[PDB]
Amino acid sequence: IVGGTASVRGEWPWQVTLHTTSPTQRHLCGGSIIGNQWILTAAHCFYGVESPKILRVYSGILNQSEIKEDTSFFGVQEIIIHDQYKMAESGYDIALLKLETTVGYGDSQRPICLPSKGDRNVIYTDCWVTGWGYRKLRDKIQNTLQKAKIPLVTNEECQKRYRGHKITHKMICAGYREGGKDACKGDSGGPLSCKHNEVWHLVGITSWGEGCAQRERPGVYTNVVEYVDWILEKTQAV
Ligand SMILES: COC(=O)Nc1ccc2c(c1)N[C@@H](C(=O)OC)CCCC[C@H](NC(=O)/C=C/c1cc(Cl)ccc1-n1cnnn1)c1ncc-2[nH]1
Repeated sequence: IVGGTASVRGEWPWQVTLHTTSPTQRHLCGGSIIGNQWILTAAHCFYGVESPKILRVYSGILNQSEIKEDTSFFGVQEIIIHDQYKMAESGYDIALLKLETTVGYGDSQRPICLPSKGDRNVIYTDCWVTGWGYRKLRDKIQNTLQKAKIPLVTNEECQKRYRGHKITHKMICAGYREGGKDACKGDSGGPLSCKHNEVWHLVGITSWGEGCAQRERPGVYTNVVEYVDWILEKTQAV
């Protein structure tokens, strides 16, 4: 996260750190708890990931230093990638992780509500992007979870900012015209969380951008409201 500040423990209890074991263990992506065995993240995170056996989901983490060999994690049973996904810049950048075991909810780890189909007609004015990603293009994974409040941008304005791309309504953008606050490398898959009528909603999944926090280059997020039926299809399968 660029232009952010340190989060407080338990502030974003749905935020997870997804680690990979190949070749050595490291943070791979962010993610969000959406159900007791479901993590919602970005499909692009799994580029070259051949098996779910190399993945480790850590919840209830403020600092990466809490993770050692003795730290408990959730194993991944299945990686579910939207089958229209080609690349982040083309959309459908959404994946589900089915956990091998159930998440026990508490003040340290709990689910974020998905947006309502009725909430498609709402204006969110309190949106935050979180993650352990870089503070600048050439940086390193941060120890402490960072947060940054960023305004949502209309599809029209975001299309103006990305000549040469097709910004669809399945994407949602967020950023300041002057830049300065944004997601960056290592933040992808994580949530764009918006508070509405005292309830937090998973409005976006950190996807892509041209550089980090640049003027007139908003961050592009998977517009979660447009995938509610897809998530329910995968998680409520008979
Ligand atoms: C010690 O641990 C370690 O250093 N881990 C680690 C470090 C960096 C990475 C990463 C893991 N993730 C990628 C990876 O592991 O590649 C091998 C996969 C995932 C590859 C893509 C990912 N994209 C983002 O995260 C966000 C982009 C993005 C999103 C918005 Cl909304 C706005 C601007 C953006 N940026 C434009 N340019 N940069 N950001 C990423 N790129 C490097 C990484 N992630």
